[PDB]
Amino acid sequence: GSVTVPHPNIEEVALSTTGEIPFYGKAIPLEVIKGGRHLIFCHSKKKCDELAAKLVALGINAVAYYRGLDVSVIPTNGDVVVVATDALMTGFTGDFDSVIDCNTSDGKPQDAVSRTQRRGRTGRGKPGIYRFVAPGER
Repeated sequence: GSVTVPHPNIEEVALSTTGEIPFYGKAIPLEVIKGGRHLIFCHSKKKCDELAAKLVALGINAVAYYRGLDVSVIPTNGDVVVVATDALMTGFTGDFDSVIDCNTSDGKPQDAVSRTQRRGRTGRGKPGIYRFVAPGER
């Protein structure tokens, strides 16, 4: 079927029930988004609002970017984690320590290029890391 391009520069990880920020059946350990800058990919705008504001309460500076959103994400305040869907349109991304994604759009499993395009975020200068909720389909 579709063959996504490889990319060993990024380490792949499997989200698990470990952390304080509850996610799609997984618990994101702040160690993946706290301690620096991270980009979280979400499939729902309502969650981007709580997920980002919630991080501010956890101790992380988080922002949500989606259709109809205001420029708020700022990579110049210590440690900021950007949680957005396909609205950031990269441009200045790439410099992230890791990318936490749900690997499923609209509740359905993403498509081959989705991770190909989404994975391209961590690994600009060093080995990026990618943590996803679901591994794939079967």
